[PDB]
Amino acid sequence: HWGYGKHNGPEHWHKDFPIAKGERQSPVDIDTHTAKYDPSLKPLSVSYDQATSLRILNNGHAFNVEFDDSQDKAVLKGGPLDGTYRLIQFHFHWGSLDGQGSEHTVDKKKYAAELHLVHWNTKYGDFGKAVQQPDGLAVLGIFLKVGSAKPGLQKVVDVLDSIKTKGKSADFTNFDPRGLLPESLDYWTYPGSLTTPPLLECVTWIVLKEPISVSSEQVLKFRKLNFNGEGEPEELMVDNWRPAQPLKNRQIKASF
Ligand SMILES: CCN[C@H]1C[C@H](C)S(=O)(=O)c2sc(S(N)(=O)=O)cc21
Ligand SMILES: [Zn+2]
Repeated sequence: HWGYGKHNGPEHWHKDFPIAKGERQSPVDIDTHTAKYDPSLKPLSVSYDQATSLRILNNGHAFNVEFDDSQDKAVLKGGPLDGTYRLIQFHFHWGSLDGQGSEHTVDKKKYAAELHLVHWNTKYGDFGKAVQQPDGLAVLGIFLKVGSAKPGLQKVVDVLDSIKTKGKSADFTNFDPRGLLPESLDYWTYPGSLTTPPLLECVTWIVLKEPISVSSEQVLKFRKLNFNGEGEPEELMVDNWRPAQPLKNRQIKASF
């Protein structure tokens, strides 16, 4: 089934998911000299003070930190969005080496990793309904570069040893996602898709301009995770990123 290796990787996904060759696929390269500054674009409103994290899980493709989304606790509003989008989970994509790992690129520059905070439009009532709609999800993407340690990331790094292999999960309460935000919330936005199967074209992408920095030893611990389940041959979970897709009939807008 799908993965990131030679035999089941991104170049093969269209055989099982024909929308892989669709008109609003993600990620894309953001060319900064062609993005249009749009003065109509409102500031983002990130209200994460009431976030309740529950669990961290290795799902064989990345690891997800899951949030309670039964009520409007942690939400995203404003920017290009109409309505309220609830945070349900975040995960990362990263590389085997510091010069690759992000899915979006900026003037073809690749970063060491990319954080995706996934939110769904509450007017559709549940998550499963929201992914079937063109404005169902909003994903906030943040680039990670290697430099100084990010204090707010260390609790995540410390629990990775307990979810080394696919299917493992651990309780992960009281984690505050505000510790993962850059100082500035300036952004680019465009209409796109999920970057993994099922590749549904339901996402409004909001990619922040400012990277956060993490240390070398923090990103090193991501690279020790396993794609495989326990008792199977070890394959290190690295390079779980999709390459940039054609922009086609789309415009990237900048808030700045
Ligand atoms: C491993 C499958 N992950 C898929 C399906 C999940 C149900 S989701 O939350 O819709 C989601 S969000 C993204 S991404 N990389 O575009 O942010 C990929 C996925
Ligand atoms: Zn992602």
